[PDB]
Amino acid sequence: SLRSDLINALYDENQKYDVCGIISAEGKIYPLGSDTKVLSTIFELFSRPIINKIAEKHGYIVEEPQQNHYPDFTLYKPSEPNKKIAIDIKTTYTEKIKFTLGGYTSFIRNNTKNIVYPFDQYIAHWIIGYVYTRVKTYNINELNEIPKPYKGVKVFLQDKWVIAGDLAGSGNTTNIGSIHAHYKDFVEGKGIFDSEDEFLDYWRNYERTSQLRNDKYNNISEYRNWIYRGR
Amino acid sequence: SLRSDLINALYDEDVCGIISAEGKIYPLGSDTKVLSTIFELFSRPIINKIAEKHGYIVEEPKQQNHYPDFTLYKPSEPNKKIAIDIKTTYTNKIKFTLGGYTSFIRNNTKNIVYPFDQYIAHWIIGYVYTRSLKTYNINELNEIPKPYKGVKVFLQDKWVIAGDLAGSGNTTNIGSIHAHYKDFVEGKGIFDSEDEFLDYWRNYERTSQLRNDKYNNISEYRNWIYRGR
DNA sequence: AAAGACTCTT
DNA sequence: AAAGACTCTT
Repeated sequence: SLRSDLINALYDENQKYDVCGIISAEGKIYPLGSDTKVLSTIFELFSRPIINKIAEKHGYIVEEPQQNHYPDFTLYKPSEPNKKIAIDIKTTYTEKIKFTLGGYTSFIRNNTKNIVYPFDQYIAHWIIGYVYTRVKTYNINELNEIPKPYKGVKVFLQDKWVIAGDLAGSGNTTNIGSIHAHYKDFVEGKGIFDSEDEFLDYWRNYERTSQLRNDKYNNISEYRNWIYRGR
Repeated sequence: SLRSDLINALYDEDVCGIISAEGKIYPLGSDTKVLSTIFELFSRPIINKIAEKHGYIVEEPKQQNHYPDFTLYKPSEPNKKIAIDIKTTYTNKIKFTLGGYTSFIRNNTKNIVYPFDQYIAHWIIGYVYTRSLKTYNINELNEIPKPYKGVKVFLQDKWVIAGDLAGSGNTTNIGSIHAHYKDFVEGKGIFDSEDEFLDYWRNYERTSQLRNDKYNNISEYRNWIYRGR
């Protein structure tokens, strides 16, 4: 399937590749820095052509956002527009890890807010997650010598709702937080939500601050009880 | 000086993709986070070359989310550190986000590599740029499409280009003047001094509600001082 | 505008 | 944890 093929390609490319730095048209190479801000960018650029190849193979068109719009890549067959696939690349570093899974006050609450296509046209939302362990200009003949700012990159592909957690991933920027677990748990899909509907309902009614949440719910246990009693 | 040399190097120093150890090149994306990341990596070598030529050591933050991108200083003079931050924006009159107003400018030790008081200068290296799903090999360098048509750069003291309107809301950033590249280069700001720049931002209220009863721009701030703050 | 969209630390 | 640190658009 598109998913299995996508997973295998990312898994493969990541085994046989290491990004060294940026290159100028005159062939000078510039090394990478340690800021995850740098790596997120590097992993997004590194993923682009792979997603595109696998997609094209399966008859899917790919569209990128325009600024501030989810998702990184929108896939769909020309014949079935109403059945889009949204893929977003998330990065974190290292042990348990956690990801910020996007805002909970935009498209999940307002169909056309900050999203490339209306939210209801997407049938799937995948997360490609990259996990890396944190660790002069160069010429082409030196690519092997350039030091990298990371080690042991792991990648996984999973449904957003499946790895979504019950605690916010950011305060002021109101992001959904992922489960806090090991990489294996992400691959296996050992989350907390029972369905994508439960995921969407929980995050659609989550209050922005703990003060507001004290009266409603702060975690999945409390949410289910609140549901049991009539909301 | 270190400043004139840095400025000359910057003007002197076209990135077209990321390169793997195995020689495969991946093109640049249009994404905003992309170019700022690119311009910061491009600047590092320049900064380090010039600094070292002047006896300065360069340090980058170890913890993320700590200002500034580059801290320069001579081990002999530790209270004369210089801060350099790279800022990026695009064109198709520009404007920059110049950092937060609720962190280190209000709290000496907050989100900064060294206490605010040890820095005698805060420079901004501003990059302005006018805005392929395949890989390439080293031999095709000349054919890789770039996502920007031109780039301009400048070095200027932070206070000189600072404006009176916030650069962002929820992320409480200082807004720069809203002018042409030329003005930034020359330093055609609004604040009389760095001391006034600092006072305005240390007392700036977060929301328009809190602000309307105090000050929302330079004139209102000057009146607020007359009134006895 | 002014406010709120788009990974990490303490 | 929850809250608040780190360029663009509505």
